[PDB]
Parts: sequence; structure tokens; C-alpha cells
Amino acid sequence: YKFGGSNVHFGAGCDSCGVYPIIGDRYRCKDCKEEIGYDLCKDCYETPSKVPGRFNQQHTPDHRLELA
Amino acid sequence: YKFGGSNVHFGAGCDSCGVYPIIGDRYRCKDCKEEIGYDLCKDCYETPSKVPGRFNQQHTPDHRLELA
Ligand SMILES: [Mg+2]
Ligand SMILES: [Mg+2]
Ligand SMILES: [Zn+2]
Ligand SMILES: [Zn+2]
Ligand SMILES: [Zn+2]
Ligand SMILES: [Zn+2]
Repeated sequence: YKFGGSNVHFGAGCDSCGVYPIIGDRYRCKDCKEEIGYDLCKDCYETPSKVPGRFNQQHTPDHRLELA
Repeated sequence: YKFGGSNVHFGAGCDSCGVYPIIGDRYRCKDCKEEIGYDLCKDCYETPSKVPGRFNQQHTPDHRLELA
């Protein structure tokens, strides 16, 4: 069981706007190799901006994201 | 970013043993239709017989669990 379902992502923060926990849809990077990973909230996902990551992930526009 | 990586699943509990949060690998049911979902810790996952769920998920042995 997981409380809140996909409406909340406990422990996940948005690397663009910094919101934590992400509320609503979460998009996680499939290609970032850093253990901390890389994530965006839906709003930041819809508006592509320059964000390599708040924790030195060096995410690029060529990486693939997926709804989590 | 997601603190703890895959070593911790905040907000997720094991429907068999009750550990919360699940630490270590997490196995999520692909077929339980209920929004709360169904999850197991690795130790309860390795046991072939599967509990129906602590939140009335009525999980059945037919259902398939995936590594999350
Ligand atoms: Mg906050
Ligand atoms: Mg506990
Ligand atoms: Zn954001
Ligand atoms: Zn990335
Ligand atoms: Zn367990
Ligand atoms: Zn199930």
C-alpha cells in the first residue's frame, strides 16, 4: 500500500522549481546516472527550462523522462 | 531528486508484514485496481503465498508484482 497514490511523491522534489514533496504528476529521468536521480513536477515539465539539477546531476535536454 | 533512492519508499508499507516505510527493494502489484495499491517488501515477496491486502485490495495469486 502507498498512501496518496500518484497524487503525491513523498521524498521527491522538483529539480526546477524545488517543490518538495511533488504534488500532482511527477516526471522522472530515466537516463540520469546519479543515485539522487532527477525529477520535475508537471508544471516545470510542460515548460522546458535549463535545469541540469539541484544536486549536480548534469541532466541534459537529450535525456528521456517518464511519468512516475 | 529523490532522497534515499530505491533504498526507501516513503509512504509505502508492506501489505504482508506491515513494515513502513518499505526499506530495500519494493514490489508493487500491477493488477490491483484499488488506488491505495498493493506492495510487498523483498522478504515477503520471496514467499510464494501472497496475502490479499490490509486495505481490502483483495489481491489474488493471479496478480503480478513488479520491482518498483
Ligand atoms: Mg515543502
Ligand atoms: Mg515504521
Ligand atoms: Zn517544478
Ligand atoms: Zn537526466
Ligand atoms: Zn513484508
Ligand atoms: Zn494485486
